[PDB]
Amino acid sequence: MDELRELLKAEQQGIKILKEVLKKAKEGDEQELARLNQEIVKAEKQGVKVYKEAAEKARNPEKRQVIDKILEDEEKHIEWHKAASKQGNAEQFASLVQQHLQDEQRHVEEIEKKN
Ligand SMILES: [Zn+2]
Ligand SMILES: [Zn+2]
Repeated sequence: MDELRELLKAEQQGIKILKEVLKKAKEGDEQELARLNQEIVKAEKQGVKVYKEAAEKARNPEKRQVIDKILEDEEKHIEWHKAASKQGNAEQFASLVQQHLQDEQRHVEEIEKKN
């Protein structure tokens, strides 16, 4: 097969982390927040690596569209967090995490329907 389970797991991993970070944002530690941001970027970056591989292994261009779309969006997310790695505020950081969460949920929503 073309493999989808790890692809799903990657998005799930980020969602788990995002929910985790949102909690920890209330914990309110600078070192933790930096760690959390790095955790997110690392997962997203790896996801792009896997999705790129999957994109080439995409059987249908129709299915590739979905993957290719996500490929850009996860890179897009990394771009946002790269900015956060420069400067950011606590409230904004929590908001970024929650907004990112919504994006990933769409991806899972889109991917889970195997048709
Ligand atoms: Zn993402
Ligand atoms: Zn995603």
